[PDB]
Amino acid sequence: QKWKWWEEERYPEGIKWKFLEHKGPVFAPPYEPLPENVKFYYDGKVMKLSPKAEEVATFFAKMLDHEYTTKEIFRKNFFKDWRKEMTNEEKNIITNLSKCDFTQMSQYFKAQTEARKQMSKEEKLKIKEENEKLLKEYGFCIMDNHKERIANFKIEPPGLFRGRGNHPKMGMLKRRIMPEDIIINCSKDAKVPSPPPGHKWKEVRHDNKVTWLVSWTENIQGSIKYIMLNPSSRIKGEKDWQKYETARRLKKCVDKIRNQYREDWKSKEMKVRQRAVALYFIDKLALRAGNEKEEGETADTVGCCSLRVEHINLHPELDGQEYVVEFDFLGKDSIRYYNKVPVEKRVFKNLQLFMENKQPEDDLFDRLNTGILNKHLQDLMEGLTAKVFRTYNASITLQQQLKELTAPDENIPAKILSYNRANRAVAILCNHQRAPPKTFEKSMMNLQTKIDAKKEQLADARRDLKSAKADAKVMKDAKTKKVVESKKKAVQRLEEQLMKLEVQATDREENKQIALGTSKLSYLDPRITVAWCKKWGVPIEKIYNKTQREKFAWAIDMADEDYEF
DNA sequence: AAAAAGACTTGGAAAAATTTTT
DNA sequence: AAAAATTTTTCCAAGTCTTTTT
Ligand SMILES: CC[C@@](O)(C(=O)O)c1cc2n(c(=O)c1CO)Cc1cc3c(CN(C)C)c(O)ccc3nc1-2
Repeated sequence: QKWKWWEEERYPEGIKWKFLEHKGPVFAPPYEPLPENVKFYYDGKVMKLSPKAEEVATFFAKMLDHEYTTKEIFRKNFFKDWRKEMTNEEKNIITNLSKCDFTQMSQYFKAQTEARKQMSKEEKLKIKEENEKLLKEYGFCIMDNHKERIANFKIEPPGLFRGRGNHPKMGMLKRRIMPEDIIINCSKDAKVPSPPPGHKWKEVRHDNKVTWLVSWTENIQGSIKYIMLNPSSRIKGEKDWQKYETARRLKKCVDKIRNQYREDWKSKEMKVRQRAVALYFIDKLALRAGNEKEEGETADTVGCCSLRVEHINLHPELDGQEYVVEFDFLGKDSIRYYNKVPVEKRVFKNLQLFMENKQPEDDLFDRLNTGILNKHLQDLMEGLTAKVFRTYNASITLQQQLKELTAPDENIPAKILSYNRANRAVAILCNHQRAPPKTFEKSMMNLQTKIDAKKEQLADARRDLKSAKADAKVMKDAKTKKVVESKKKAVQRLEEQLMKLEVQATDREENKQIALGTSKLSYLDPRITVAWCKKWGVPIEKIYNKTQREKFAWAIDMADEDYEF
C-alpha cells in the first residue's frame, strides 16, 4: 500500500488529529556494571564504585581520547554532577577528579569495540533480527485512518553533554530518562500504552492541538524534548509542502518588499531604519533572525537581530570596492560567518549611526528584536517570517543555476556535476560550511592514480586504433574496416569511463569545505529537483537516496518536468 | 508587553558494514 | 586472504516561531 496523502483534502486549521494510538517509547537498556578485573583507582589505591557513580565514571572513560576532557569547564561541570551520584562514603574519599584513574576502564571499552567487530555471523544476524522486531512493534503509530512511522522511538541513552562550540554546560550529566518523566499523548478512544512493570507515566494527555506522541523535560537546558512522526508522514510532509508554498508566495511580492525597505532606509524614525537594514541583511546575505538567548546558558552565537557592534567592521574602500562591511561572527552551531560585502551608500551611512556612542558588547540594532521584525513581515504578506527568505533565496538560486549550468548534450555523470555545483551555490549562500574531512582528504591521491591508470588504457587503445587504420590502408577490405570499427568503440568506451572519473574528482574537490545535506533536505523545494530529473532523464535515485525519496514522496509523484518555483 | 514555555524546523563526523584493491 | 577505500547507520543539539504565564 502507498498512501497518497497529497491527493486528499487539506487538513483543517486547529485540530491536528482525531485519532492517535502508539505503543510508547523504547527505553535504553539498563546499565551493566563493570566486571571484576576492570578496576577504578583513586590516589593509586583500588576502589569499587556504586552502580550509580560507576556509570557516570564510564562516560568520562569513553571520552578519554578527546581533548575536551582536559578543559576547565568540562572537568568542573562533570565533577560537580558526578558528586551528586556518589554515596556519602564515596564523597568523603573522592575530593577531586584529577586524583582519579580511568585508564583500565578506557582500555576495556576499546577491547569491547574490538570484540564486537569479531562477532560471528550467527551473533550479528541475531542482533539485527532483535532490532527489526523492535521496529515493527514500537516504530509505528496510528494517526487518522493510517499507519505512519515514528522517527526516533528509541530514547537516547544517558551520557555527558558536550554540545557544539564553546558551550558553558559541557561536561554536565544527561540523566537516564525514566517512565516517570514521560508525558504520553494519544486519543481518548485509543488503547493507552502500558508503562514498564513497576513504573508509571508522568502524565497521559489527550491534546489534539499538538503533533507529538511522547514528551519529557531534559536537565541540561530545561527544555521539552519530543518523539514525533517521521518525515514521510502526512503531518510532517504537508507542513513542508506549505513551507515551500509560502516561499513561492513571497516570490510574487519580493520586489514590492525590496522597494519599500529601500525607501525605509531614508525614514525619519530610527526603529524603521534599523528594521529596514536588518531586512536587507536577511534578504541579500540570507542571515538567520537572531533570537535573544540567556547569557551563560548557551554558546555565544548570534544572528541578524542579535548582532553586536564588534561583529561588523566598516570600510569606505577595500579591494577597490566601495562601501564594504566586513562581517565576522559565529552563527548557528558556532559556524563562522566571514564576508566582505559591498552595500548601497544609504546602508553604510545608516550602519555608522547605529554604531555611534556604543561599546563593543552593545547590540547593533537597539530598539529591535525578532518579534518586531516578524510583526512587520506579517503585515507585508500573510504567514511571512524571517526564515522564509532563506527558503526563498535558496530554492530560487537552485532553480536559476540548474537552468544556467545544465548542458543538453551532456551525459548523466556530467549533469550530476552541474546539479552539485548548483547545490553548492545554495550551500555557500546559506553558509553550510565544513572542515576538510579528517585527513581523509588524501583520498584525492587515490582517485588521481586510478585516473592515470585509466589514461594508460586509453593511450593503449589509441595505439590499437592507429595500427588498425594503418592495416586498413594496405590491402583495403571489408574485414579490416570492421576491426577499425570495434577499436573505435573501444576508445569511445574508455573515453566515457575517464570522463566519469574526472567528473567525480572535480565534484569532490569543489565540495571540500561545503556541506550539501542541510539545504538538500530543508532548504530546496524538491519539485525543482524532480522537474530537473524528469526533464533530462536523470534517475531520481542518483540525486536522492532511499530515506530522502521517502520524505519527498509527494514531490516525486506530484510534479511534472515543467514545474516552476 | 515581555519573559517564560511550548512546539516545531534546521544533519555531519565517526563507526560500522561492505566493497575494492592487492 | 588481508589491508584499504567506500557506502551506510550510529551518535548527539540548536535555532525559529507560536502560545502561555507573570
Ligand atoms: C548539522 C546540521 C544541523 O545542525 C543544522 O541545523 O543545519 C542539523 C542537526 C540535526 N538534524 C538536522 O536535521 C540538521 C539539519 O537541518 C536532526 C538532528 C537530530 C539530533 C538528535 C536526535 N533527536 C531528534 C532524537 C540529537 O539527539 C542531537 C542532535 C541532533 N541534531 C540534529
